[PDB]
Amino acid sequence: GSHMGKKCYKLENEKLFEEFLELCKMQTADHPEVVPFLYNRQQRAHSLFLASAEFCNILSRVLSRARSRPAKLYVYINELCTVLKAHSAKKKLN
Repeated sequence: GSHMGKKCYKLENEKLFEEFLELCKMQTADHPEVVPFLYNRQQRAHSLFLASAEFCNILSRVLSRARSRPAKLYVYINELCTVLKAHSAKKKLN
């Protein structure tokens, strides 16, 4: 369209996602599937949302938390996944 309504953070969110994703590849050796699951979630999420402030909010939250709590990374991974489950563009249920 023209504007979502607030500032957009597409590049930031993309990056933040990668920042978190790469991070996951570093701490989720037990769950290398988590990145694909993350990627999937994000990829299948709403591009508007991925470019929206909310994802920035969510992302900035989890990344910052994840670096402090790489044990809670799954919390954050699961969060973002839930987030992406929540704000998917063309979902189904999953």
